[PDB]
Amino acid sequence: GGTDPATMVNNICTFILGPFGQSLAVLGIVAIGISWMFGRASLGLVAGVVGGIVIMFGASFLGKTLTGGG
Amino acid sequence: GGTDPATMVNNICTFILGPFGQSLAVLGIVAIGISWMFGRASLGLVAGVVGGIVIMFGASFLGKTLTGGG
Amino acid sequence: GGTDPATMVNNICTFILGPFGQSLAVLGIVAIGISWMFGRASLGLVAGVVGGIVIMFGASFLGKTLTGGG
Amino acid sequence: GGTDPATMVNNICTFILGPFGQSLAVLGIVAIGISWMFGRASLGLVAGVVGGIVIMFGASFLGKTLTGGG
Amino acid sequence: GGTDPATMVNNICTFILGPFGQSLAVLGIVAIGISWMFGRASLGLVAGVVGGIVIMFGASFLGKTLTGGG
Amino acid sequence: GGTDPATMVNNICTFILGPFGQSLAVLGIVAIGISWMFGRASLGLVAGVVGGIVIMFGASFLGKTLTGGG
Amino acid sequence: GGTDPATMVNNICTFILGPFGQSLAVLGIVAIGISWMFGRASLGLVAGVVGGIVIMFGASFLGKTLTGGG
Amino acid sequence: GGTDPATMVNNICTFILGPFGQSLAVLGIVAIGISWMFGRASLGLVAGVVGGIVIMFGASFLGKTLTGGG
Amino acid sequence: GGTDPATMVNNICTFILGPFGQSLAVLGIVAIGISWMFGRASLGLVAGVVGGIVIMFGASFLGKTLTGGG
Amino acid sequence: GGTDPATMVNNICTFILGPFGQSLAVLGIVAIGISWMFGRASLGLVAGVVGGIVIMFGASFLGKTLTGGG
Amino acid sequence: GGTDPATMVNNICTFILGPFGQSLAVLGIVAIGISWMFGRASLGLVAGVVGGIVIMFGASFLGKTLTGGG
Amino acid sequence: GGTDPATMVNNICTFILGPFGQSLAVLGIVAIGISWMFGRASLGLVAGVVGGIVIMFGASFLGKTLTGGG
Amino acid sequence: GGTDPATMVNNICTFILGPFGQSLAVLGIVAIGISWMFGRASLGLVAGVVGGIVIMFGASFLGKTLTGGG
Amino acid sequence: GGTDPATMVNNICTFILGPFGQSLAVLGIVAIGISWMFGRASLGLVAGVVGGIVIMFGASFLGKTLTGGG
Amino acid sequence: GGTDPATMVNNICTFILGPFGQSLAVLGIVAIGISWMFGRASLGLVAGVVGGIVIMFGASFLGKTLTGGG
Amino acid sequence: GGTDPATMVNNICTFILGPFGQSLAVLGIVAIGISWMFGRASLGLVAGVVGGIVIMFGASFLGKTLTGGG
Amino acid sequence: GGTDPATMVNNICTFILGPFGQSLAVLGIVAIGISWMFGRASLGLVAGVVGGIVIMFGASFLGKTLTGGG
Amino acid sequence: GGTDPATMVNNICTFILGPFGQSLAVLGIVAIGISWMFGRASLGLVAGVVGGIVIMFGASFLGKTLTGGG
Amino acid sequence: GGTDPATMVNNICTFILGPFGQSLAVLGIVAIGISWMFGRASLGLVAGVVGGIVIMFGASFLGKTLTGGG
Amino acid sequence: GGTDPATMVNNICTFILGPFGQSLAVLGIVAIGISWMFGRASLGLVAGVVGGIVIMFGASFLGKTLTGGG
Ligand SMILES: CCCCC/C=C/C/C=C\CCCCCCCC(=O)O[C@H](COC(=O)CCCCCCCCCCCCCCC)COP(=O)([O-])OCC[N+](C)(C)C
Ligand SMILES: CCCCC/C=C/C/C=C\CCCCCCCC(=O)O[C@H](COC(=O)CCCCCCCCCCCCCCC)COP(=O)([O-])OCC[N+](C)(C)C
Ligand SMILES: CCCCC/C=C/C/C=C\CCCCCCCC(=O)O[C@H](COC(=O)CCCCCCCCCCCCCCC)COP(=O)([O-])OCC[N+](C)(C)C
Ligand SMILES: CCCCC/C=C/C/C=C\CCCCCCCC(=O)O[C@H](COC(=O)CCCCCCCCCCCCCCC)COP(=O)([O-])OCC[N+](C)(C)C
Ligand SMILES: CCCCC/C=C/C/C=C\CCCCCCCC(=O)O[C@H](COC(=O)CCCCCCCCCCCCCCC)COP(=O)([O-])OCC[N+](C)(C)C
Ligand SMILES: CCCCC/C=C/C/C=C\CCCCCCCC(=O)O[C@H](COC(=O)CCCCCCCCCCCCCCC)COP(=O)([O-])OCC[N+](C)(C)C
Ligand SMILES: CCCCC/C=C/C/C=C\CCCCCCCC(=O)O[C@H](COC(=O)CCCCCCCCCCCCCCC)COP(=O)([O-])OCC[N+](C)(C)C
Ligand SMILES: CCCCC/C=C/C/C=C\CCCCCCCC(=O)O[C@H](COC(=O)CCCCCCCCCCCCCCC)COP(=O)([O-])OCC[N+](C)(C)C
Ligand SMILES: CCCCC/C=C/C/C=C\CCCCCCCC(=O)O[C@H](COC(=O)CCCCCCCCCCCCCCC)COP(=O)([O-])OCC[N+](C)(C)C
Ligand SMILES: CCCCC/C=C/C/C=C\CCCCCCCC(=O)O[C@H](COC(=O)CCCCCCCCCCCCCCC)COP(=O)([O-])OCC[N+](C)(C)C
Ligand SMILES: CCCCC/C=C/C/C=C\CCCCCCCC(=O)O[C@H](COC(=O)CCCCCCCCCCCCCCC)COP(=O)([O-])OCC[N+](C)(C)C
Ligand SMILES: CCCCC/C=C/C/C=C\CCCCCCCC(=O)O[C@H](COC(=O)CCCCCCCCCCCCCCC)COP(=O)([O-])OCC[N+](C)(C)C
Repeated sequence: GGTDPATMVNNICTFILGPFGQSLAVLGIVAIGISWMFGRASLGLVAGVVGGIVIMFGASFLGKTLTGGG
Repeated sequence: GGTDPATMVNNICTFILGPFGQSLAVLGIVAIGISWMFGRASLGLVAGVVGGIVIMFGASFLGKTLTGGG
Repeated sequence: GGTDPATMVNNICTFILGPFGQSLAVLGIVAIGISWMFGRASLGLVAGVVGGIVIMFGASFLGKTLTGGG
Repeated sequence: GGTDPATMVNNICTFILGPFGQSLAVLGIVAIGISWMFGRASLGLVAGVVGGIVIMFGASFLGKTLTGGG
Repeated sequence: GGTDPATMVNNICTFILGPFGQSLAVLGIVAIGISWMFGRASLGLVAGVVGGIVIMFGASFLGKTLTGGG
Repeated sequence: GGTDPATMVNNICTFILGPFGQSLAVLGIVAIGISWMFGRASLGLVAGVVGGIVIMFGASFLGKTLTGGG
Repeated sequence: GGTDPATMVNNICTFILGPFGQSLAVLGIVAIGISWMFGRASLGLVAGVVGGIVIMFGASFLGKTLTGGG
Repeated sequence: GGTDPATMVNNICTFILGPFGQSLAVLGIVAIGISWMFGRASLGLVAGVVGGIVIMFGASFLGKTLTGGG
Repeated sequence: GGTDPATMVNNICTFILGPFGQSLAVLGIVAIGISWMFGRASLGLVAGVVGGIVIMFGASFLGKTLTGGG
Repeated sequence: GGTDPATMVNNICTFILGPFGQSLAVLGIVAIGISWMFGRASLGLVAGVVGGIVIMFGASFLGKTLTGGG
Repeated sequence: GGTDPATMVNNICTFILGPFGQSLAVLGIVAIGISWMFGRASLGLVAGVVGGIVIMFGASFLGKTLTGGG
Repeated sequence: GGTDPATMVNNICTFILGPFGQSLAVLGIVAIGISWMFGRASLGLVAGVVGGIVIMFGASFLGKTLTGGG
Repeated sequence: GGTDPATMVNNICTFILGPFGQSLAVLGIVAIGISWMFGRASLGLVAGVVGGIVIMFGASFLGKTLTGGG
Repeated sequence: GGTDPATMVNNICTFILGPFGQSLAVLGIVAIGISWMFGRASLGLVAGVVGGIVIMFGASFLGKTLTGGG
Repeated sequence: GGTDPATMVNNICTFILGPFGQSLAVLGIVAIGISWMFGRASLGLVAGVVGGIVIMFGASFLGKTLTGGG
Repeated sequence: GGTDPATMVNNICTFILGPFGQSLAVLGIVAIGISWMFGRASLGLVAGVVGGIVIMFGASFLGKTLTGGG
Repeated sequence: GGTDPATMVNNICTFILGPFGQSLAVLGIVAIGISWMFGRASLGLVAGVVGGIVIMFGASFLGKTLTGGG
Repeated sequence: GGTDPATMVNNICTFILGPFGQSLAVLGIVAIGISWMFGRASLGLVAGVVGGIVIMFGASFLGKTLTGGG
Repeated sequence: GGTDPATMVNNICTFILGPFGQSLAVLGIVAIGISWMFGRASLGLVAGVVGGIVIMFGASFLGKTLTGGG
Repeated sequence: GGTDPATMVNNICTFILGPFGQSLAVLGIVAIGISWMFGRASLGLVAGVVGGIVIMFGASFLGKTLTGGG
């Protein structure tokens, strides 16, 4: 029948971390610039968004390190 | 006839904690990065997801310790 | 003819609390880790599942204490 | 007379996991987008529907692994 | 008799993603503007609704990528 | 019988973005002036309400641009 | 049955910008004089309250200019 | 059906960084001049708003540098 | 026998939107004043109740516009 | 004898989607306004009722599209 | 049998806006004085409570103006 | 023999809406006060119980209006 | 046989509003003091409990006023 | 049964504005003297507390003037 | 059988306002001292806890005054 | 033959409200303490269980008061 | 046959309040320390868990006091 | 079973005001010295921490004086 | 069958307070250092986390002291 | 199955305090230099960030000292 479940979860990871994910990064950075004007600028806001991109992209390396193999 | 029920429940554990489970870990980590941007960053959110992977993977060791044998 | 009913109910208890039951414990723990990610983490969920294993395994001791003999 | 029952149950599996099943997948994904707007967005809702497609499609591989042969 | 079930599920997908779906998108965007006034403005609310339209429209591409064929 | 669903959703959009919507805009602006007195004046409050009117009115153009056609 | 919703929202605007609104203006000005004594006098406080009256009264003209018609 | 999700997120980026974004820049600069009068002038306020425009515009270059490709 | 069902549903609409409905409006407004004291005052609470009266009264006009005739 | 069953089911459809159905629409809208006051206002409640009228009225067009002929 | 529902809702309005309501007003004013001491004094707190009494008492006039008759 | 069925159903209505019904009203109101303490206070709970008394008492007037005669 | 139902419902009202009800009032007040310490103090909490006692005790007067007789 | 709700709310007002309220006034004044030493002395702090006593005591006169009768 | 419910609710009041309640008072005061250090000191925090003890202890007198008898 | 049915129902009441019932009370109280930890603490949970013991024990007095004799 | 039901309910109470209950207390305290880190520290959380142990252990004394004998 | 709740709350008070509390006092004083350097020195900071120790230690005397007995 | 429930709850306590718990302590301390940079430094944050480790580790001593034996 | 939970928490500590942590230190120091210009320079800001690095790095030594072993 259909492909094994191991392949499908790989397709989601490839799609998320592909061209779609890269265009999500620029949208998050834009929200920082829009928020600093018409509001208040702080180090906590910029650190949170940039930290999110670091965790999101390259999450495969984080998963391998935490699990210990793969 | 079919194999004994003790073997079948072992197959589920091997499948869950195999390559399928490892690709589930990276999807959970990705959701952390996506959530920190376009939202709010907190220590509770990251601790819950990372704690979930610790409980999920290596649950055999937790079961043996709690039961006391095996 | 067949064995007395007292022996048969002992066989069910031995089978449930044998290797089959131990592999059921690790499946319950896995469901905790899967649920904490892709969702919400709470103390009620972990307490209920761990409390279930405590009641399930060693139910013979609970039955003897409640009845008062055996 | 008619074909053996082993063949008929194969026809149902082929029909479900054929073009009919693929068009069911896109309807489930559409319900996610419709639900996020005019309502609330959560990780539990998207995880449940996507997890359903993973279980539904490729269920033959899950059945073979659980049974242990085929 | 009637048409095969594969055709009917295609008609639902075409109707949902046709002119009816496009007019649903503008209603979701209107609810964002109405909610920001007479209330509170946040990045989470706008991200959820816009993310919903992305998932809803073009769900056929998401289904093909996840399944792996079609 | 009744008109097709494509027409009904158009009637809601016309009614919302008609004379009713224009009188909603002046009510949102009034709430800014009432809030600045008997309280605190900030750039975040005025930006949120004015941004809401921009998103609400002309949401058809935003929907067409995001979808890519219509 | 009842009057159309377009008429009701007009009644709120007329009531707010009528005699009730004019007596709200004098209360806001009084709070400036009370605050300057028993406290500190600054240009920011007076500018915010007077700016609020300018936005509140005549909000119909601001709405027409922003929307572009009416 | 509809276009792939990779195209839609590109349309948002083009719209934000297009003529709409440029007119947002002049509104942020105007708020600096309005704030310096009827208030206090400081280097922190001007630096925050100008820094916001730098982050907002050209966020694609920042995303490419951080990710490392594209 | 009895009157046709078309007449009965008209009687309910006339009764609801008659003197009984008008006295329901003043009770809803009273709950706003009682809630602002002994609690917290917000724009969301007042907007929801006033919006409810607008939808409730004059619902015949909303029904005619949505349906497209009558 | 009596008329053919094809005619009777047409009479039910005409009666439901006639003047009786139109007066049912205004009763559903009234319940929205009554519910927003003396309670909580949400986008899910209004979307469900308005979506119901869209499905109910013009169900003939939905049936023709799904079936594929008529 | 009992009196018509139009009379009962009038009795609630008379009771609320009678001697019971007047003694509720003095309790709300007392909470302002108690809160200013043992705490912080602000214009927002006093404006909210006094605004609540204005909305609560005389809600009949507000209902008549909004509805447009009675 | 016995009295006609029209008389018996009148006796039930008189008994329910007599002294027995009035003492039922005070029991329903008491449950509101008991529930607000040792729990949570909300407008939905009080509105439901008070609305129930309005429907219960004076149901004869509601029946006459709906039927259209009597 | 037994007493009429009108007498029994009077006995419940007398018992609830007797010495038993008065001792319930002091328990509700105690919960306010216990909650303010080891937690947060707010005007909403005290108003809800005190309002509950007002509704509970003297509910006979509220029932008579609403019904209009007795 | 119990006394009417109009009497109970009078008892709260008498208790608050009785000997209990007078001893609350001296505690508020003491906090001014304690705060001026071991800290900073300002006209805003003393004005707020003394203004609170003026609003708290004699709130009945303020309520009568605002309402317009009683 | 058992004692009347009037006696049981008296036992709870005696137990709460007995030696157990007095030792609860000292625990609440301790939390004030622990909170002032390792944090911030304010008049609102101390007033809330001390006010809680006043309401908790001697709640019988408050209940008698509010009810009007006992 | 056997004893009259009036005696048997007395034996059940004596047994339930005897030593067996008293040991049931302590089990209900234990469930409160177990539930507050590993979960959430609320006033509704404790009030329900304690209210249950009040109704259960001393139900003879409640039955006599309601019936009016015995 | 078996022992009387009065003895069995005593065995449950002894088992719960024995060594098993004492080890449950330390698990509840551990959850406080784990929750304060990787999250937020508050007085409500610690008070609820410690209050639970007080109610759980020594529930026999609470049952005797409430019942009035034993 | 376990000890009465009056004893347990005494154990907490003894533990807090024992050797553990004395070592908490020196940690609070250390934070004053660390804060004066690498920062600003003020009389408000030292007064708050020293006042906290006075309230914390000897809280039993404060509780006895406030309650009036023990 | 399985071991008694008293042994299992001991295994959880040993595992939590073993090498796993010690490595949890260093993760909590790391979060303090990460939070002070890219944000704000305060005494409340460090006190809460360090206080959590004190409660978590050595919870057996706290349980013994509170219970009074073991 | 997977590795024991003791190993996974070690991997997180090694990763955080590895090359990733060292590059986090230089980013925190950069924020000090950027903040001193375009703003105000103070000893509190530099002390907080440098103190954060001291706590973050070498947190294993702090954990061992506090716990007392390992
Ligand atoms: C599986 C391996 C995963 C590895 C994850 C590695 C993370 C290291 C990353 C990045 C550096 C920058 C990113 C965050 C910076 C936050 C600054 C900030 O400021 O936010 C902090 C949040 O504190 C953090 O989150 C810092 C914690 C970083 C990770 C903690 C240690 C590693 C994970 C251990 C947790 C549980 C272990 C599992 C147990 C079995 C709050 O401050 P705020 O004012 O912004 O609050 C915003 C609230 N409003 C909007 C209302 C103002
Ligand atoms: C069979 C052996 C099983 C062993 C399990 C071992 C677990 C130790 C693990 C990990 C460290 C990090 C993982 C969780 C961190 C939570 C932080 C947080 O923050 O979440 C806490 C939850 O509190 C916890 O869960 C911490 C408890 C950890 C385990 C408790 C003791 C061991 C189990 C005893 C229970 C019953 C015993 C059986 C009785 C017979 C809530 O805070 P929140 O703001 O996130 O709420 C989120 C809610 N929103 C989204 C609305 C904001
Ligand atoms: C489908 C196409 C849709 C296009 C939408 C275009 C929007 C651009 C518009 C406008 C300029 C002004 C309007 C908002 C200004 C906010 C200033 C402020 O201050 O609010 C900010 C909120 O941050 C924003 O929302 C700015 C974000 C603007 C849009 C973000 C990028 C575009 C959308 C991407 C999101 C997801 C993409 C989809 C992923 C597949 C918070 O600050 P606050 O202090 O007011 O917090 C108030 C809280 N209290 C009341 C407690 C203090
Ligand atoms: C709706 C119509 C309202 C009409 C209001 C008319 C006002 C004219 C009045 C009075 C003459 C004396 C009263 C103030 C004298 C201040 C002297 C002083 O010295 O204070 C000045 C404050 O500057 C002023 O406020 C003067 C401005 C007067 C009004 C400005 C123009 C009219 C309003 C335009 C604002 C926005 C327009 C709306 C935009 C749409 C600061 O100096 P300082 O050393 O005392 O700072 C004290 C700080 N420590 C304590 C730390 C040392
Ligand atoms: C049916 C006819 C009804 C007519 C109602 C007329 C109202 C005019 C009244 C009064 C003047 C003073 C009373 C409120 C003053 C607020 C000041 C304040 O400060 O509160 C503002 C709230 O903003 C307001 O509510 C002002 C809005 C006034 C009415 C708005 C326009 C009329 C209604 C349109 C809404 C929807 C229309 C229907 C659509 C179909 C927030 O500031 P905060 O710092 O206190 O936040 C407190 C939060 N903490 C405690 C955490 C700090
Ligand atoms: C058949 C024709 C029907 C026409 C209906 C027309 C409605 C326009 C009306 C009014 C202006 C003011 C009334 C609501 C203001 C809400 C402000 C607020 O604040 O509430 C918003 C709710 O968002 C809204 O509902 C705004 C949406 C307005 C209508 C949306 C577009 C039209 C209908 C499309 C839906 C589906 C289409 C059918 C698909 C086939 C939430 O914010 P919250 O903080 O109050 O949450 C309260 C929660 N707590 C209590 C916990 C804090
Ligand atoms: C129903 C009838 C009610 C009648 C109420 C009558 C009030 C007149 C009373 C008193 C004279 C002294 C008492 C307050 C003095 C404040 C000085 C101060 O300094 O505080 C001012 C607050 O501004 C005021 O509140 C003055 C306003 C006085 C009343 C306003 C006009 C009457 C009410 C209209 C409001 C809405 C109308 C209803 C709309 C339908 C702030 O300055 P701050 O530095 O202390 O800020 C402290 C903040 N930290 C601690 C961080 C530094
Ligand atoms: C048959 C005659 C019955 C007469 C009943 C008379 C009642 C007047 C009484 C009392 C003054 C104080 C008592 C409540 C104060 C609430 C303050 C508060 O704060 O609670 C408000 C609730 O809003 C109210 O309930 C005020 C409404 C008062 C009555 C409304 C008008 C009369 C009844 C009309 C309803 C339907 C009519 C029938 C239609 C046919 C919510 O705010 P919260 O933050 O506490 O939410 C707590 C939620 N957490 C815990 C999560 C934070
Ligand atoms: C049950 C019996 C309890 C007895 C309690 C006895 C207390 C007397 C004690 C001590 C002398 C020194 C300790 C505090 C010194 C504060 C100096 C300071 O400066 O702090 C004051 C705070 O004002 C106080 O708290 C002084 C009040 C002292 C007690 C008040 C009267 C007794 C209690 C009555 C309250 C309610 C009664 C119950 C009603 C039924 C604020 O100034 P700040 O610049 O530090 O603000 C810091 C804010 N930042 C960090 C942003 C700069
Ligand atoms: C049969 C005899 C039984 C005797 C029971 C004796 C109890 C006294 C005990 C202890 C002191 C500390 C323990 C609880 C402290 C709560 C603090 C807190 O904070 O929790 C309060 C809960 O309010 C309480 O439960 C205090 C009530 C204490 C007992 C009430 C009076 C006695 C019983 C009368 C009830 C019915 C009588 C029967 C009628 C016939 C809520 O606040 P939260 O922010 O934590 O909400 C948490 C919600 N989240 C997680 C979302 C933030
Ligand atoms: C488990 C073992 C852990 C050991 C931790 C050891 C820490 C010693 C370290 C370092 C020297 C420099 C680092 C901080 C310097 C702060 C200077 C500053 O200025 O900040 C101080 C903060 O006061 C501190 O935090 C100093 C306290 C240092 C530790 C306290 C004693 C040890 C821990 C005891 C706490 C609880 C014990 C557990 C109870 C069971 C505030 O002043 P600010 O103007 O910057 O406020 C900034 C606010 N704005 C941005 C608005 C202006
Ligand atoms: C990780 C290694 C980091 C190494 C950092 C090395 C720094 C040495 C650098 C530079 C020489 C010139 C740069 C600053 C000159 C300030 C002159 C001035 O005047 O400003 C001083 C500020 O006092 C300083 O900041 C001097 C301190 C320099 C460093 C302190 C010792 C090293 C770090 C120890 C701190 C905590 C240790 C960690 C604990 C575990 C204030 O005076 P102001 O009138 O300008 O106030 C301006 C206010 N208005 C605008 C209102 C007038």
